[PDB]
Amino acid sequence: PIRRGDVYLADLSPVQGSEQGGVRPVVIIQNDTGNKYSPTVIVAAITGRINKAKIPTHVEIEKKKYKLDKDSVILLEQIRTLDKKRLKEKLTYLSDDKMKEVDNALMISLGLN
Amino acid sequence: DPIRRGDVYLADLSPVQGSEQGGVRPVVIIQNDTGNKYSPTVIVAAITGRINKAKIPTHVEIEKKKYKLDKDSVILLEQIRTLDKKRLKEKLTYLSDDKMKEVDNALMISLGLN
Repeated sequence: PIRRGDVYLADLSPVQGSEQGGVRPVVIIQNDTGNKYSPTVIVAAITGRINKAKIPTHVEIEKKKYKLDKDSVILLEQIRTLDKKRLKEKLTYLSDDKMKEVDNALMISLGLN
Repeated sequence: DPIRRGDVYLADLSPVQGSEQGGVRPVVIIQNDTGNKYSPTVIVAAITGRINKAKIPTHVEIEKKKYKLDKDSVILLEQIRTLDKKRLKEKLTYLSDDKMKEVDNALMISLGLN
């Protein structure tokens, strides 16, 4: 039942250097065929806002959700493939409008167009 | 940093869990070049030797044999991650513009873009 745009709690550790660690919310960015059948998902890390700045690859989460600060930011430059066993609990999902901004930052992040 | 989108680097992807791609293996840099110049991190796709050649929309075959790269190699656009640059070991090679177009296409399939 995992779908693109869902938000899950995931354990991202261990990490190294500037990679995003901890157990934190992540947004599922993989296509839904993959989410249905594959052992793995691709996700983008979400973090609380530290020093609000205008960064092309970041997307602000606006509405406060379950286990999600209102100040939260999706980091489209912190991306990874996780075994699904890493997903802990479904927190929420993002609106179609928000997922458009996510797609746009993802395309910036990955040098697509 | 001289690191550029389309470069292939040897990188240590371990530790990993479950079906995540582990080991020290070649990876292709897929992040935009502003990030590759200035950022502490890069985004990459894992490359592996071909096990049971199959027609998988998110895989891209490397055709020409390169340094420390088998000719049978496949780029896995469903195994993607952000690595601290300290993880990159040595530059193996770079991919042609034509090959990077196939990579972009599989990447868009993989991530549900269009």
